[PDB]
Amino acid sequence: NLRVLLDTAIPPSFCDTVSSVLLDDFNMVSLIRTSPADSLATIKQDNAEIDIAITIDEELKISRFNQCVLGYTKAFVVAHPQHPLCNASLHSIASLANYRQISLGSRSGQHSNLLRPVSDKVLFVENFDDMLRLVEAGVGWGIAPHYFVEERLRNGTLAVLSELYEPGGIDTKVYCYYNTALESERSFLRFLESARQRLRELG
Amino acid sequence: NLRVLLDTAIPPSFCDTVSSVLLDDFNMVSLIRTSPADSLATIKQDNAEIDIAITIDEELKISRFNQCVLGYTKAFVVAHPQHPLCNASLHSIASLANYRQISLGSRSGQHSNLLRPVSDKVLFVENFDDMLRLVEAGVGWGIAPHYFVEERLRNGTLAVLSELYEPGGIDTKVYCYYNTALESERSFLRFLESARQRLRELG
Repeated sequence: NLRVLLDTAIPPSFCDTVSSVLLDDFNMVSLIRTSPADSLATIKQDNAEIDIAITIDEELKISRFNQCVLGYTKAFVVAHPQHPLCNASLHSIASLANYRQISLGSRSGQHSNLLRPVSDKVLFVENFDDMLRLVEAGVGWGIAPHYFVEERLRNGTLAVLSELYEPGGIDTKVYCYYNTALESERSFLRFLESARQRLRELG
Repeated sequence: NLRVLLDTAIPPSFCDTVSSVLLDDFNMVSLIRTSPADSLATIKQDNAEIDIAITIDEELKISRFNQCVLGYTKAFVVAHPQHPLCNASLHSIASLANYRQISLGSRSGQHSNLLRPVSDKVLFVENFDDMLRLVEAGVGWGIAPHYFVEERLRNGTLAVLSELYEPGGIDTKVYCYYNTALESERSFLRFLESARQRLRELG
């Protein structure tokens, strides 16, 4: 009934929050997961009937939907600890556009500026697990959500190459594309203000 | 000698910081101001010889420059207190793309997705002062940096229409496009880490 989509860069905390809050005013809620490189294509397929989509991907105006922001999440470009581009860093951040990158692929073979790769050439994968399996072998470097790569980082399996580009991790807004019918529904504003208020408790 | 460009959305605090820190390792520093809708075009004109550019505008790869992020700044969509789209808000955020907008114009008549207007039609101006003079008359709504519009807000001259889109103000990364020669110059990394460290003291 209420069909909500949540991309894969959305940390499970952010998902738990969304879900629990929907659960206040909603009676049937379906929670679809998706790659961030297919979220926006998916909601566009009218037959998919997505009422709400929670994604890091950005596009100006989608047809039937409006956009706002729920919060912020972080991501790191990572690599194998003995990747050439480790440590040595100033010039290295430029050299990413040479070294090979493991990118998230889309069914529409298409990519926003936000998720377009930064280097030719690239190896595409469908999901973060496959990104990092590769990236753990030395096969490329990737961009990955904080949570997907926290553990591995502490355990020294992976290094971060992103600190000079943006110390602390790469920030990105988490967006809510919501079917326009929902604008001016009390349940939806309740969810919005609720989920939001709570996502500030995380940080 | 060191020619640094700073757009007009960069709060004067952020500028003071940049300037003072450059002043540590630099002996001649020229500080050029620019609209955020001309920063990137300007650095591209090879004859302008901009070594560093501090701007909110985003572009993937400029030719001779690299990109990183220095911090974050905030902006609000504002209007006259009795603008139609005041108060009443859920549906209203959608209706911006109808109501008339006062946008920042570019010499190249061209605009990034970041600064493209969101509604046809629009009135262009060259600068924030002219934006708000207009917007204070009821002539349109605009998007404006926090600092440019703080005072007016407290004084009730202007209302914010942006809170449901993103509570607290609209976040945007402040970017440093820096001539590639500067990568691996000690003075430049000193500045980077310095300016950066200090911009966290603001918030």
